[PDB]
Amino acid sequence: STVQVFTDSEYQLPYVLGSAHQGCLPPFPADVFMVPQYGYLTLNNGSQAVGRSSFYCLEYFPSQMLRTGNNFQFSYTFEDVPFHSSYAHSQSLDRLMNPL
Amino acid sequence: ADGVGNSSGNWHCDSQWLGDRVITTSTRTWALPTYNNHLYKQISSQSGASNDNHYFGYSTPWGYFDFNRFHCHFSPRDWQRLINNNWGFRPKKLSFKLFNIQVKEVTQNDGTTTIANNLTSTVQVFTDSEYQLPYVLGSAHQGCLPPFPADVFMVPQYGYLTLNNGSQAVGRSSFYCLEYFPSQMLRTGNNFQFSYTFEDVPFHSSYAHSQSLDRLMNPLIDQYLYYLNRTQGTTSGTTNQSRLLFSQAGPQSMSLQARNWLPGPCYRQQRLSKTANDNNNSNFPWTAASKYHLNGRDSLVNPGPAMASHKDDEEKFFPMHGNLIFGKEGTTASNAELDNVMITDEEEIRTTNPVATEQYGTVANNLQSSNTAPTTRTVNDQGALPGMVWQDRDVYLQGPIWAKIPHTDGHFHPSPLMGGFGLKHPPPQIMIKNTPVPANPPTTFSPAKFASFITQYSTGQVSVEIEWELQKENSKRWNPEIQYTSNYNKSVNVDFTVDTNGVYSEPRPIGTRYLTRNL
Amino acid sequence: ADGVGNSSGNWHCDSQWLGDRVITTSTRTWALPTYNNHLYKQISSQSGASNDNHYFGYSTPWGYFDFNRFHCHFSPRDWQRLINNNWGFRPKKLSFKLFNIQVKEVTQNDGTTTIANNLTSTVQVFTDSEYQLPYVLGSAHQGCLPPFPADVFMVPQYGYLTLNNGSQAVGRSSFYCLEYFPSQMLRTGNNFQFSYTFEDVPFHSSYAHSQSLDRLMNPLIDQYLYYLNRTQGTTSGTTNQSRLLFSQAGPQSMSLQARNWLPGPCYRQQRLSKTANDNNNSNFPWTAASKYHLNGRDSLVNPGPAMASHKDDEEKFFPMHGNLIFGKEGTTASNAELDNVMITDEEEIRTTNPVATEQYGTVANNLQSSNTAPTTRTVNDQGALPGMVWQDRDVYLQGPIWAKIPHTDGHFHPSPLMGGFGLKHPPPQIMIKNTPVPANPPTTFSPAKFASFITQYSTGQVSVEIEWELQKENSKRWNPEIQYTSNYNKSVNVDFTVDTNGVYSEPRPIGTRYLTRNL
Amino acid sequence: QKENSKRWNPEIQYTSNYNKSVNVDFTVDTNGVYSEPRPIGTRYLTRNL
Amino acid sequence: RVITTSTRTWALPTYNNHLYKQISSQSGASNDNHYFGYSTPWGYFDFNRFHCHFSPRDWQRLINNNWGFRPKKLSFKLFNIQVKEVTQNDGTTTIANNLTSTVQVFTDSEYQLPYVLGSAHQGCLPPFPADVFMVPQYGYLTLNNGSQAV
Amino acid sequence: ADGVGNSSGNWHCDSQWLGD
Repeated sequence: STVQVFTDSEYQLPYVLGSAHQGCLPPFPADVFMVPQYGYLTLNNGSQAVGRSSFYCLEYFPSQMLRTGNNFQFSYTFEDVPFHSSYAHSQSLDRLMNPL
Repeated sequence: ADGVGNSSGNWHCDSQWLGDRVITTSTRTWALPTYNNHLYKQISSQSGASNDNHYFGYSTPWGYFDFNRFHCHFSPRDWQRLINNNWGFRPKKLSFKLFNIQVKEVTQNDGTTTIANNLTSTVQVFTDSEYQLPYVLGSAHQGCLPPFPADVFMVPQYGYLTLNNGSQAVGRSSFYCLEYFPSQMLRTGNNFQFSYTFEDVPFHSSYAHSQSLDRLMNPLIDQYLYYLNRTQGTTSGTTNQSRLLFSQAGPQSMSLQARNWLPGPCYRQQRLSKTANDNNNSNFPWTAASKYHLNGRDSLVNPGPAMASHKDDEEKFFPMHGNLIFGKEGTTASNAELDNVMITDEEEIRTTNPVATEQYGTVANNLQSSNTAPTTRTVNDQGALPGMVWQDRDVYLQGPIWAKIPHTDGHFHPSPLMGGFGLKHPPPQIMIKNTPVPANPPTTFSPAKFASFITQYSTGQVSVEIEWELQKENSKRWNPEIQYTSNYNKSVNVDFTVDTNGVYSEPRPIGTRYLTRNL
Repeated sequence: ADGVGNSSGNWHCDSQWLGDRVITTSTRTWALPTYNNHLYKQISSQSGASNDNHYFGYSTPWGYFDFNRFHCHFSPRDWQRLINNNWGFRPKKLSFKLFNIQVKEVTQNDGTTTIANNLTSTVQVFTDSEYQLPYVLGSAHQGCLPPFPADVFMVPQYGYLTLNNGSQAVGRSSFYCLEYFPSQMLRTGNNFQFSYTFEDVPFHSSYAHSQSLDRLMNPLIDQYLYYLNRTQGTTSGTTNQSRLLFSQAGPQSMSLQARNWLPGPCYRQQRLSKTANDNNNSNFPWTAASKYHLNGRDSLVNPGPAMASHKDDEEKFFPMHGNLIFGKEGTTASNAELDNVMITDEEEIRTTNPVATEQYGTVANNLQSSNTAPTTRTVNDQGALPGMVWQDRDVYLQGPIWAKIPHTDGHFHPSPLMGGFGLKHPPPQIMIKNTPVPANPPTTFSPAKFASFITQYSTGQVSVEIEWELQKENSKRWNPEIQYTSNYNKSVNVDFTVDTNGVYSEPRPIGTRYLTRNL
Repeated sequence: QKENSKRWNPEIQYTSNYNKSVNVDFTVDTNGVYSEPRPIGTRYLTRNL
Repeated sequence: RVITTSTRTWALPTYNNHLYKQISSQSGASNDNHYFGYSTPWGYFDFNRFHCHFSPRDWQRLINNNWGFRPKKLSFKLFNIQVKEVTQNDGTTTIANNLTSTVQVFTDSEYQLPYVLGSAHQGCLPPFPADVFMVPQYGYLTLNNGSQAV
Repeated sequence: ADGVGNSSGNWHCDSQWLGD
């Protein structure tokens, strides 16, 4: 039996990460975890849909099929992003002058 | 050529749009049982069946792979994109791959069933590239790569027919054993590849006509050729006596001009209103249907010649057995209702092809004179005359792609009457089969036929890829054009998607002819 | 590219006869007004017109140049020379030139009118080489380069039709703006050139047949194939009982032989005697005429298939709407007399093509037996059968030269039914127009459409040149042949010349088929 | 900028109504006056946020 | 990329009798509808509308297959220029050629004159190529303290 | 690309602190 795996490098499927959902690599390395299920939303007019709504079939993507013995690799480079400010301020906006 | 833990091939699918061609590839999962218990079986029609529904042939233990439908290759978005920007297209190249093959044994000891792996079992596969076995594709049969990539499908069984004199056979009949062909045997780890090139074929006309045969002239300038317009006398006192008079046809008398061409050939069919109560109250089909008979047995022309469905402002009448009818999702195959089917319309060819319900015209059939007045006759069946120009039947996202032109001495227009491209050497039929694995033999030798095999089936992945050439449109029309769109109105579910139960459906037929051209 | 006092191009005319080809060139003077006041106008048929005489389209401010007639290129002496020595011909190359262009302004202040030069005004001209605008040539319209070189002619106005549902239009209809094309603007001093090459086309058969289909055998030797010639008994006492008897067909029973080919397809038409009193006393045309209808509206087959006008020794009957009818000089275009027109005869094809007034033959239509005698039916409409051989319609000095084969999926015999050579890419349409010159604008800006132009027209010289290939005759006939000649008898005026009032006339039609060949 | 969308079902697009009409859209009338019947916007294809 | 080109015919009268005229709002107008500026004898060319460049078929083709677009390059040409003199002696009018008369044209490439385009004004190259159009007159506004100037 | 009795990849975990 095979297993299918693929990465959406062109950002065509809806991005459901970054919504504070459950199911990332447990904090303790010894814990065995469960792969969450995928799903997405689209435009809706009430409980129904509209013609502008989209349907995505994930079998319609080039994917790699791998058996026991094969493995999958992936590499990625982040783009330029500002440093996160891991510090507090020793001064204040309203008190930024000479006290003398 | 690998082991049991290495996968052969991958899942590709998707499609690529290049400058002048499009490469459409699709992968599916298939299952395959054993057919006829590894036996070739003779099949005759029946004892006491209808004369027309008679047949003799054989059924084999072999499956075959079918992908002769546009929806088994394209997708609704891809189809809409193709038809909304192109004046034509045709196939160029073909690639086929079978991989990730598993043979699974089945055991039954009680109400329950157990399935296990069988790594040493092979599978036979071969392609009839020399076109020696009968070609059963192109007959609008079931079982091609389901339109939705996620669907797992079943390999249909193979069978063929031969000459028959009633329910029996004749010495001229042929028997083909498919084990009598060089075939490739492959286990879990091996895979099968195949490549093919289509031959030259005319582009399919994916456009309508902005002009008409009968209106192809200048609406401002008279003709310089005279035509007889009156037989009586125009002057006073001669209105009751014969006198030939000739006029010139202009924009007003636009129906009496001279012309170069004639509309396509006709083969009249009966008409039906989409409203049940407006039709005759009888079971007229097969008793009032345009049918042709050969070798003493009848047959029905379902598609028939490419002819317009209805006139202008009709939108309610369709010919009986004159256009393709598709089924909606979850529809019974026997005696379905009118609202549960999908009747295709071929009105786009009203400009060139004659309407199917009406006639070709009238022809004089006597020698008029002083004593006898002229008499004409309506003609409903028309052959081919010089100067005839016509258009072919449109193809649809769910319709057939190609067919095999019969190897005969004569052809008139080898374009299939059901659909698209006719090919002398079409894509060959790939046949696949499970080799029989004997059960424990008797300890003492017996010459009897071995008829105790191990029950098992097979599954795998099949990839197809077709490269298609495209013809771009360069029209000088000023105003916008008509194109395919999705309705923006609110709906419970969107078109060409899955419902809450995960069943894929196709709501309407889609035809290619949307852009326009001048005659 | 010159000034106002330098002439562009010269007056060439004349023709050159080379070994295997003839170059025919002709120059004329043309005038051009402004059409529709520089406006595109929608044109619908009418409110309450006949259903068949319905049409929707547009009329533009553009003119176009027509030279699609033999008399607009050849001359009577050249035509007679061509047809009296050649077995065929076809076009090879084309050259077109516009020069000596003047734009003249017109002023009206009273009953008198004044015309002045306008050196700064341009003229637009362009050729539709990509065949995107509707092709209105080849519809036997008026306005090609008059047969006499000294005549000054007028550029016809351009207009086109589109799909119509009654008098209205449909969304599939197209609108073409001719200002939306790259066009060349030229003043007094500039000139326009154009060259074109015809595609491969069959030679036109400028000959008759010295043999016949039904008489193509040896008049001295019997056939070795037997044919049923008697069903009763020849011997005494058996003349009243059935007995099949077979004979061999020889020179005597020459109508019962075996043959290889059949006459061309037929489409019967009514017959008319040239004597008025011999015809029926009714207004039968359009009610007893062979007509074809499409999209629910009728239309008349004026030329129809190429079929012989009459039998031998008839010389008095012609089919209704079965041959081209030309007009004599100074003849009314509405209800002209029989003696004021010129009916062409196509008897030369009696050998191969069936006569138009009569039928194709008879076919058995029942199963004869002892109880029921055999019955046959006459067939007046015949399609295409294997082994059919026919001949095309002749062309005339005043007839059309070519036509545009419609861009469709199917064709049977693309030879136009009205005339000569059918071309997928015919000579493109050259369109010419006068640019609008505004009158004095208002001092205060106004966004309203500018509808106050200066009235003016244009004039110039147009040269055309076609190189034609010729097929020479090499016949083994001993006795002389039939050829075209001028009658030597005394006459007030000679044929194909000008009268005392300087009006050029054509007395009779001239056909190409004068030499002979064996089938 | 070309579109490369993974949407399965078809999309909404601009079209001309096929129904019969006295005059077609974006053309001249019998008096030779050009008219524009409706506004046309560019946004017809779709994308994910 | 797509290259869209269009040609039109234009007419041009004389504005303000070759005079620069000061224009104030009015005496007694609304406070909000106040303005001070000048009107010149100069025309200007406007093509700042899509229908003055594209066509319905081209527009539909562009919007049905693309996720975006933007302008890249521009070319502009004026030619076939005729200056015509007008004479009035009665109810009738006569128009004649004037070959020696010139026409002035210039482009404000340094952006020094006020920019009046982009205000949804009338007078760009009519949507139909066959239409002949009229060059609008130029004028501009400046600071005003009521109906007066500063 | 291996058989059924050969492991792909190993268990790495841990972290490395470099200069920057």
